[PDB]
Amino acid sequence: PKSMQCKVILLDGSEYTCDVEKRSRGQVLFDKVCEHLNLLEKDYFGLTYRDAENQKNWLDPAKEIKKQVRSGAWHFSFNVKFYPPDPAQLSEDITRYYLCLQLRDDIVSGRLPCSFVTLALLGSYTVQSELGDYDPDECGSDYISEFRFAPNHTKELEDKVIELHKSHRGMTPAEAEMHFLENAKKLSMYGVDLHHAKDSEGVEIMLGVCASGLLIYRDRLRINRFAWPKVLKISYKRNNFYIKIRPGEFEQFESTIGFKLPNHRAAKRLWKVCVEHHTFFRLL
Ligand SMILES: COCC(=O)Nc1ccccc1
Repeated sequence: PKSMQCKVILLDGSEYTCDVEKRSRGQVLFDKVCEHLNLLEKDYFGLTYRDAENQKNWLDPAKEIKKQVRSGAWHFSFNVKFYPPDPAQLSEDITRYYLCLQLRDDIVSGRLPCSFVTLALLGSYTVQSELGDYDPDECGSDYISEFRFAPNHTKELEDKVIELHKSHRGMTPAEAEMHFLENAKKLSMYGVDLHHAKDSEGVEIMLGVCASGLLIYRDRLRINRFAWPKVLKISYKRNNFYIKIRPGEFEQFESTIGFKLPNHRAAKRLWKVCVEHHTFFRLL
């Protein structure tokens, strides 16, 4: 029974290696990674792989691994797939821990924009969680943390992390992680999966896919928001992505909004993430 070596980048940046039968479905590998991580609330998470074109794709747990990675290496990342709107409602601290690690990468990467003060506050909770109570013995007037807090680090940001860290004395790791999440969850790009697209006139837009629904970022003076309930139907054909929007009360007919994606694979990928978000956040 022939087995393929899988390499998974975990949210702490370490590498997990395991083997699965070469005809294995994605769920088989995912179950192994989640067991390794002692993760029970698995529904929020998934594995990604970098495709031929080099884009992030979700590994479909229901399909053969080989029919997804195709010509590529069996290399994956472990990631948050569905960002919970209220992390306080997750049943386990370890779930909230993996969500914090994902969000720290969201922030450092610049996928999750954040004010100076929120960067310093989130950083202060990470330090409290990981080192515990503020100790002046480590932190002199020239201190720079090993922790990556932001896309661009400044001495003034390092100083503000320390100032707030001092205020958190006696906070446990679970308590600091929950405070991290109460702040992170309010950020306007929290849990927003962004896709480049063109509108029906060819104007460059971004489509964001989140728990609540669909966002169309046009010019920042107008952002169109479609709550999942207002979305009747989702579809792709060629390089196009279509959404059907319900008639307001007393209107005879749904409206159609069409978008042009870079290529057919980018259209299918947006369609599948919308279907999965719609299903997940209809049930949650
Ligand atoms: C405070 O809400 C921020 C937001 O963008 N909400 C939303 C996003 C997509 C559809 C409907 C609502």
